Amino acid sequence: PEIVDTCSLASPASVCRTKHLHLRCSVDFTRRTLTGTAALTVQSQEDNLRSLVLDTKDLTIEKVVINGQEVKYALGERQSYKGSPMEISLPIALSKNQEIVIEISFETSPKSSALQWLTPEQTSGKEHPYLFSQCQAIHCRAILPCQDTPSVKLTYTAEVSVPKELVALMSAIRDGETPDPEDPSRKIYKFIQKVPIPCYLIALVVGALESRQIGPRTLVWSEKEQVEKSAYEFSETESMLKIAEDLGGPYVWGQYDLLVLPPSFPYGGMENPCLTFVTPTLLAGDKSLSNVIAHEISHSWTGNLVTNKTWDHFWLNEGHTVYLERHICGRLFGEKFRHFNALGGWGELQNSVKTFGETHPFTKLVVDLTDIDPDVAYSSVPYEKGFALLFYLEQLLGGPEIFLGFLKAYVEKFSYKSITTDDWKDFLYSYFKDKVDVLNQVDWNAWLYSPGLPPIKPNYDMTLTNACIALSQRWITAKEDDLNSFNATDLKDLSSHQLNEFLAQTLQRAPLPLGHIKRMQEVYNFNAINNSEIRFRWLRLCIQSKWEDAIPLALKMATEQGRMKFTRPLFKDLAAFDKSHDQAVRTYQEHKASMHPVTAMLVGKDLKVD
Ligand SMILES: NCC(=O)Nc1ccc(OCc2ccccc2)cc1
Ligand SMILES: [Yb+3]
Ligand SMILES: [Zn+2]
Repeated sequence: PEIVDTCSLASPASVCRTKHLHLRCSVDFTRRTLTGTAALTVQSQEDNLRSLVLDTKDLTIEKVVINGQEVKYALGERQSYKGSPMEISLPIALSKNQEIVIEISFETSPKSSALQWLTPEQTSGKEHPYLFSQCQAIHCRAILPCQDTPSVKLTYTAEVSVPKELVALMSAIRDGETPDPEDPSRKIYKFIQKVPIPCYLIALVVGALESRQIGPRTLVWSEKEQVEKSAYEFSETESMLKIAEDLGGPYVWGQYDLLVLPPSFPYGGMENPCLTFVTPTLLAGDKSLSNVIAHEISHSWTGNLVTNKTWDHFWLNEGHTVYLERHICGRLFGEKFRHFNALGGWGELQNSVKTFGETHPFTKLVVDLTDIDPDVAYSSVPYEKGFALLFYLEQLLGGPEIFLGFLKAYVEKFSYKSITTDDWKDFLYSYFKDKVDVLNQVDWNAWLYSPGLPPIKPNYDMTLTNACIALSQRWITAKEDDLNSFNATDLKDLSSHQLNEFLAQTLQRAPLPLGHIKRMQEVYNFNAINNSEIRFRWLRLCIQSKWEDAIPLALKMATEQGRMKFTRPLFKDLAAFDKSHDQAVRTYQEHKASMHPVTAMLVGKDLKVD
């Protein structure tokens, strides 16, 4: 009854398991390489184990040492996005449960899909270079040889040599700094991660970083020019951590720091333990995009403690995290607000299913990533279809207080483990044993394994959404002689969240007539809003409605930041608009080399370029 991770070429957990990584490396900005040694403490799960295989991707291996002597190893042929398997011949056959240390000397490639190297010009300060990693889902193998599967969890320690003027941070507790004895122009930063983690949660950033304390267990880190704005934007972090602890149980990770990255960071956030990474596009100036922080906080339980065993079961990570996320927002801002955000999430699920197609394999909750690059499959589906299932179960099983009881018991049960959907379902049934008749009424096969929208839509309070729908419908049904009736006062009683939902509702019916869009700018002045989510949707609405004036604005947003949620749809819209098509392609070509490697790959596919 053993499980296989079809995204990894390494030996499975049933054969051997990495227990610890000690990384010693040096960051060479001149060569854009990370060079050093990864010492893996590995425990045999088999009798008479004589070899094992590790994942690698575009790595250069110098040597492998065990027991102080070099051993034989072989790199297999590259298997596309999975990389190349590295088979290691053990000097002495191992008995079950025996542990040894394997020290591998390696160097990364400048084109490592895990890394983005930034020139000084690409940073805020314009004087120093900058490096950051992004290992999820399967890019850790592009930094170091490892069993690159979430089915294995390990602790780690690291020593990182960097230019003395720069700072290194990792997904771990800081353990001091000293000058580098082998090069006085450099400093060594040390780190300890004492809680076992999957290797996709290993993270490294190197740059001219400064910190400010914003809570009892939270520093914000960024380049100097962003520190003050970040400190204010994320000031509710400790209050959210407090609520999360109430819902999930104790926070076991020690510190909860935030790092605000350069604009090319590909996602809204990444839940790296001890150090959440976030996009600077959260800096709206009014804390309105703070749900992303609530999301990353929640991962400290769902995802980082209870982890998906393979990426086929990613919805376990994201569905429960979004569920907890929206409860944090519900406690902060009220239950009607939780329902508003939930209903918005259904709307995002609609968009994703319509984008992929209602029969597409990636619209299933549990997917099959055999021979599929995870970055290509990545979408809102596991997030929102996952949340929808949990929200549906909440309402079926007696309400939020009852289901939050399940959530906390679930985290407790599977803490420090990696699990499948069947593990989750088995415990759901165990926990709600007295309500199995209700559980047996859900169409499990449809919810878990069928494409398309779920077989049943949950009940949503409409209170906060109603004004958004009403105004969107006024615009959509408006004829030319109705345009005069619209006025800035229309927006008087709408929050930024409601303005965003108004645009989301309207974008779902785009295009609108060009004259309507021009009137919208005339009376609402949406061009003036810097809120990234609002501006994103407004610009999409403009381009899809064929307003040439918006072309430079859309091109600017698409390139001045690199969050894929924004950059990909903007480029795709610009490509589909005949007037901007050639310029969209030219702009991608010009920027490609300086984009994040994953983002460059996906925009290229989207644009059918190269
Ligand atoms: N916030 C970073 C992040 O979520 N990145 C990431 C990158 C790739 C991933 O793909 C996983 C996957 C798993 C199932 C279905 C589609 C895609 C999942 C997550
Ligand atoms: Yb009329
Ligand atoms: Zn997440």
